[PDB]
Amino acid sequence: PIAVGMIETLGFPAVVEAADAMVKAARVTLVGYEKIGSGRVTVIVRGDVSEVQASVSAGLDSAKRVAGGEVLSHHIIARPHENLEYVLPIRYTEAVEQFRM
Amino acid sequence: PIAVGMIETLGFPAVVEAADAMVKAARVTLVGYEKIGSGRVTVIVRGDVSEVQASVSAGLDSAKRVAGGEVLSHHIIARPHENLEYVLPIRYTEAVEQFRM
Amino acid sequence: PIAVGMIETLGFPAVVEAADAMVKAARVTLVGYEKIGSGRVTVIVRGDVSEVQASVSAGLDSAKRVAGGEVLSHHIIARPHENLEYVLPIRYTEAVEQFRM
Amino acid sequence: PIAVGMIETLGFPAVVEAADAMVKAARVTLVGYEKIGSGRVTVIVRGDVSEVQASVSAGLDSAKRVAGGEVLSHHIIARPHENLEYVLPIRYTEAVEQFRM
Amino acid sequence: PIAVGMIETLGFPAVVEAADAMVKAARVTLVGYEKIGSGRVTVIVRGDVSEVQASVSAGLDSAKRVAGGEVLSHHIIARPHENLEYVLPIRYTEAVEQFRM
Amino acid sequence: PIAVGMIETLGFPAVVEAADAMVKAARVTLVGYEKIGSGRVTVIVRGDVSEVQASVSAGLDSAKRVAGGEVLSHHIIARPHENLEYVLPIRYTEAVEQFRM
Repeated sequence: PIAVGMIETLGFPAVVEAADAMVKAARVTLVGYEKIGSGRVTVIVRGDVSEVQASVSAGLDSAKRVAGGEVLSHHIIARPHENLEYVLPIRYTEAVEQFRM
Repeated sequence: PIAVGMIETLGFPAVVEAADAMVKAARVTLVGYEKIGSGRVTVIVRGDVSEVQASVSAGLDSAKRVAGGEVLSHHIIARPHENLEYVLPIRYTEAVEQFRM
Repeated sequence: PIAVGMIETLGFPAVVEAADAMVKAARVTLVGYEKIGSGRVTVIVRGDVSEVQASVSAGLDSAKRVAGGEVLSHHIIARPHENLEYVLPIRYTEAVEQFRM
Repeated sequence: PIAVGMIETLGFPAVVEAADAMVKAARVTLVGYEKIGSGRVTVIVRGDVSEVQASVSAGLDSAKRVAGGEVLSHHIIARPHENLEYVLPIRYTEAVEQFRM
Repeated sequence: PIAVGMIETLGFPAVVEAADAMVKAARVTLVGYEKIGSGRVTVIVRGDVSEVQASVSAGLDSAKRVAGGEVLSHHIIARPHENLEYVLPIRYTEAVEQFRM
Repeated sequence: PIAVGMIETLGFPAVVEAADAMVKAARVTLVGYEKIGSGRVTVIVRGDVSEVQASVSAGLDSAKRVAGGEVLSHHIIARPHENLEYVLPIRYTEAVEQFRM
């Protein structure tokens, strides 16, 4: 029952700061980086919901301070249906298994 | 004769919530995630039409409450022509066979 | 010398409905789904010119009734040059031969 | 050294009409279809310069009559440097060799 | 080290003209064509800085004369750091070695 | 623990100049070039934080002087979490190892 947190920014430098602040703020794993066009990019973290809450809060705080930085949207899902794991890029991957809690 | 339900959002975090709420609300299978540019992303579910109708209703309800969320369009097709299955990314895939009802 | 009909929408769910209405309304084969960016997507049907004309008219009517539905452009070519078949994605493919008429 | 003709449209159905009108109007070969984002797509023809001029002129006339159709730009180069052949998608390919004049 | 020249236009027909004009005007090699979205495309030349200077001036002049033509930006770097050669698409490639000077 | 510097421009020629000025201004390695659409492109450097500061400052100064040049955003992270290395295109690669300090 692993939670998922997401921060979407306009521009790449701000999404890197969001990711960095998120994994430094709490026990979460950065598993994803998704581009959907219009300069909209999202970073996705997984972990226990309380950790994810703290991560996202810290990521939002730091991302908005980036020069030219813009946060567009953000969301947490405490208990994502496991169907999502097999369709959307929110899942752990072999390349980040070392960073799982 | 399996129905198809679709919710299109502006932004990725909102489309994840759309998918989550859809598959939790009724007996439907999330089979697809489609990017067409300009931040427009769609999630696609299959199931009996009445299930799909309930899922789409719940998905719209929750996606709109996502911070920075916006729903652009949505649609249900009760009985899609099977020609659509071989051209459009709405078909069941091997990766989600385990979630079929 | 088989005709080709095309409906371009802004948004994915309406293009799926466009495709559905087309192949249900008359004797045409859905052969293509083309993304050119910025939310612009086209579905492409082949068949006798009179069928194609019936399909497109229906597809336009149906797509516009989609919540958030929008049509950008549409066109029919009765006798497309065969040179187009080898450059533009309007040709029959193996995966839809079973739907040829 | 063979002339190159190009018509860029907003929307896909229009660019298909452009191509069709071009290869029907004179002795040219459709060799390329190029997407650069923003809904801008270009079709590219090769042939003798006076043929290319007649093809482009006809393509411009037909494409603009497409419902929802817009021509964005167009150009003819009578004698393109052969360096362009190896970098830009304007060259003949194996798939259209049967349509060389 | 070898200079690099760049012209970015809105629209594909205009970069083709920019490329053609550049390689005809001086001793430079066309090595690259780069799409970054929103219809922005750049053609890249390499050569002695004085040559590149002449190529770019000619490309700018000719590109702006293209029907629907628009130049968005352009730049010359006389002596690019070799690090750029291994990251950005400005380097000579096998396909254009025959055109080096 | 190696710092990361990022400059995002609107347009490609300007991002090339940014990279060039960056690696020439201090001891940093250009490791990445990232496109996220809508003409937004970012160049990424690694090095000691004081070096990255000097490079980014110099890249910003030079990029804004490019004809049609436009900087959208920029950021420095002195001590990026190692998790980001396996998700975001900010890491060293084989192709640039010879330029590591």
